[PDB]
Amino acid sequence: LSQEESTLIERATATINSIPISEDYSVASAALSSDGRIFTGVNVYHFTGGPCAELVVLGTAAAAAAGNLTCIVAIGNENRGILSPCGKCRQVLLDLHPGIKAIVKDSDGQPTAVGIRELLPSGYV
Amino acid sequence: PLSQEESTLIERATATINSIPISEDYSVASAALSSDGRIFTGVNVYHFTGGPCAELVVLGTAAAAAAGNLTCIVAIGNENRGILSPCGKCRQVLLDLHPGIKAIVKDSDGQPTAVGIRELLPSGYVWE
Amino acid sequence: PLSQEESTLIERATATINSIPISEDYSVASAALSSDGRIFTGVNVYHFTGGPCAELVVLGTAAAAAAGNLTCIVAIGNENRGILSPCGKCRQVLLDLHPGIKAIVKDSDGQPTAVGIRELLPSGYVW
Amino acid sequence: LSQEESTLIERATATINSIPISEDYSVASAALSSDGRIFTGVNVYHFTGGPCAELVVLGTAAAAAAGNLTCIVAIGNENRGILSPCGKCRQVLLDLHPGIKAIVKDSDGQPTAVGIRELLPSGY
Ligand SMILES: C[As](C)(=O)[O-]
Ligand SMILES: C[As](C)(=O)[O-]
Ligand SMILES: C[As](C)(=O)[O-]
Ligand SMILES: C[As](C)(=O)[O-]
Ligand SMILES: [Cl-]
Ligand SMILES: [Zn+2]
Ligand SMILES: [Zn+2]
Ligand SMILES: [Zn+2]
Ligand SMILES: [Zn+2]
Repeated sequence: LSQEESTLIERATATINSIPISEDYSVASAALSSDGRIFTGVNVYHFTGGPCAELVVLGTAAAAAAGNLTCIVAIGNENRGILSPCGKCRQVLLDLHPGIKAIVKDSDGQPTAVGIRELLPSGYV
Repeated sequence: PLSQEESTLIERATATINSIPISEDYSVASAALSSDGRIFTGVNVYHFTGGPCAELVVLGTAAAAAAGNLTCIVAIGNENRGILSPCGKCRQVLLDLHPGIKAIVKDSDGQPTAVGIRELLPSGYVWE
Repeated sequence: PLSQEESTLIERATATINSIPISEDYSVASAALSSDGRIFTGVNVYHFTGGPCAELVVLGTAAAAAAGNLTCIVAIGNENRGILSPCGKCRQVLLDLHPGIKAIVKDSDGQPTAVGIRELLPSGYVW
Repeated sequence: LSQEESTLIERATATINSIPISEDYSVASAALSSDGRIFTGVNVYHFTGGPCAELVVLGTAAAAAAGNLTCIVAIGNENRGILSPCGKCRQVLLDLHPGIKAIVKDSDGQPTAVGIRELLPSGY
């Protein structure tokens, strides 16, 4: 991982570890913008489709007029570490920030940043 | 009429949606008040898979800050649409996660008014 | 009191959920009535990404049958939970796609009653 | 594809072509259960997360106590043909029917059945 990738992991980790343990708010995300800012958020769990942390990040970035996001990561509570984006988040990320990379674990459990398109092969169009 | 703090929510959400490019994806801003005095903002993320409304982005932003219970929320539309009542999905999430919250809606006169979330979902479904 | 058709909806949704294995993923059934008199049923698909409630599965089932306008809907929970009021998300989709629809809910005395969808979303969201 | 798989495409195509053209009801899906039954459905578009056709199929199959679904396909209206499942559907399919395959188009535009895990690499 690059310096900025490690930094996103640290920011997301600090975010989730800094709030009370909760079944409603259990994952944090951090993303980097092309204009030199970092946005965080936590999920809102709900059966009607409450947003993942990544989507909260996207809305937070949009509220700040941070156009292009270039890298994103999700970190689970209780020291779970890096979580790969769920399929819903992958679709929203592909559609709204097609240039973005997401930090996921490789087969060795080692963090790596992968282009969003690679996380949705034979993508829906 | 509205309390001072309630008016501040309308101001803040109006500033937010007037501070971002006009967009079909990012078209509504929201602001909520915590019992701790802080205000949290958010903009929606439109998507057919169920991208969050602005209110849900606010909820996640407040949660990220370990906010004290939220007491009031408002949504403000782009293109100068003004106050928008929360959609049914947002109403359900607010009822379930912040049952004490009020939402700012327009009365009969088009005048801002704070209403308990329960009033916005009569015979409310209870997520157990 | 409910019409014959409305009672039939309750019976059909109840039969549907009672007929399947108890499950955390599939835990509510719904039945709706179309203006032409047909009945469509469905069960929910629970998922954190926003899997559909039974009502929405019923909407897609009716749509697959070119059912047109739906006039009444009800949801019934598993394990003899009985009538459940539609959640806020279902209310919004129902109002938007079938504005003429009523939902069966329990009134303040616990008695089934058919209510216009608009009444279930006061000061509703309009674009 | 196998003949059972080809039938899914036929059934989903018939379903979407049988209904009035609509912006709300625009995709049909068909799935095969382990015992050979076929279940169909159409989407319900809504900004709050109305279900894709696949999820309607999942609830339809569940209503019939179908158990495991082994194959699924989505067909777009207006002769759009096979549509790869979106990321949301991929996630639900993975979680509720991990043994399932989805029919997608290959490089030559020809139908191919792919395991759901391959459609969500490094899957959550
Ligand atoms: C890694 As996730 C559950 O926030 O899509
Ligand atoms: C007023 As709304 C579309 O953010 O629920
Ligand atoms: C009564 As319901 C959880 O199907 O909206
Ligand atoms: C191919 As789709 C829009 O039903 O996931
Ligand atoms: Cl959703
Ligand atoms: Zn996600
Ligand atoms: Zn909403
Ligand atoms: Zn519902
Ligand atoms: Zn889909």
